[PDB]
Amino acid sequence: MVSKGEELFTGVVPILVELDGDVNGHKFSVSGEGEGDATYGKLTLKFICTTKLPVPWPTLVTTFVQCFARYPDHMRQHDFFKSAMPEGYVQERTIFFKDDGNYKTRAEVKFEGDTLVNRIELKGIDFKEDGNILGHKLEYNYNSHNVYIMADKQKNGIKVNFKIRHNIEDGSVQLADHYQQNTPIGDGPVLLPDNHYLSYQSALSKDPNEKRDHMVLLEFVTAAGIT
Repeated sequence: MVSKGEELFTGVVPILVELDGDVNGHKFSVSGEGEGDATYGKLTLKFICTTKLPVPWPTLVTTFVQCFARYPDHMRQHDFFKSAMPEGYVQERTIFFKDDGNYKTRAEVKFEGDTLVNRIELKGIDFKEDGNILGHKLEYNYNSHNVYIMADKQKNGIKVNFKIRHNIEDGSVQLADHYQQNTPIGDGPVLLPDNHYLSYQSALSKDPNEKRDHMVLLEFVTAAGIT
């Protein structure tokens, strides 16, 4: 049978993203809009700096709706994210930039009418003024990564971890270690998964007609690791 959360994702769903950030006291806000098509694991989003970013756009990609991952039919019982909808879930991360600062993020992801909303607060501390982040030394591109998911029964949620490699302009790599937890907002049951991963690929681009600081993101996400 089709779960109620799952039914909410059978078509193209409009997405709204809102982020308030403060990194080493540099405050900024970003809004994003686009659509997600979970059947194909496809996200298309454009973000605009509303209130220039103090950090490189690529460092925000992971923060900027895992309910849009394509879960293969045979892994349907392991899709925590959709099972929490529409009431939603709270996602939390700490992102450790190697030899630099850290982001702590908290997002509430839920439906408001037909729109899937990702509302985020981000706090960055301990960054080096001359480092790859505040010094803007990261290339505008993105590698493919796997994201590893496991149940946290005691918390009625999941724990997730993965390592992002950001290409630096000198050919090197800035590592960003991600630690994540998700908890349902509702009091109802959710699907607690067996260990598995999401395979991501991402492409960053610019809108040639857009004069505001912005980022266009195309992302494909597919669950795997259970056969």
